[PDB]
Amino acid sequence: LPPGWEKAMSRSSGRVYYFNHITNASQWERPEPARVRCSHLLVKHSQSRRPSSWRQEKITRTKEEALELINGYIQKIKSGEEDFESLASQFSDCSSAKARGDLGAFSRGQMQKPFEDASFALRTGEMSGPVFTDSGIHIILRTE
Ligand SMILES: CN(CCO)c1ccccn1
Ligand SMILES: CN(CCO)c1ccccn1
Repeated sequence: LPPGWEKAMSRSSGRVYYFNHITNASQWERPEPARVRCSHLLVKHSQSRRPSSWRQEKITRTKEEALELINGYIQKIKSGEEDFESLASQFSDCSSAKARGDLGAFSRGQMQKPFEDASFALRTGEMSGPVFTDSGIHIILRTE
């Protein structure tokens, strides 16, 4: 299986699925360059390195509450009810919200390590599950 993937069993359905422990992605179907380009949606919490953003001068939500927000955004993106870029522009606690979450292209050794590892393990067009860094919890979309 591709880098980071394992088989798992659904508890509710009992059907086999696949999980990536580097990107925290999960899917039903059976699934390196110098640079990648990614967008992200960041939800900060009270233990972020800087608990403030353009949305909120004092970020007060707990880590648990931020993960619930991330999970809900992932649900709406996967259902097609909302687009990643729309949710990033509206709700990302990163200044890159103004650019639909786009961070541009980057190499290894620039970003926070868990973010970097998830970005390089995604395939082009693929999106992560919740990725935890010192900034908060991220949804990552690899665009190039
Ligand atoms: C302590 N809890 C709740 C118990 O499962 C957290 C904390 C951070 C993220 C998710 N759950
Ligand atoms: C990639 N960044 C900086 C990262 O915080 C952008 C992009 C567009 C607008 C503002 N910041």
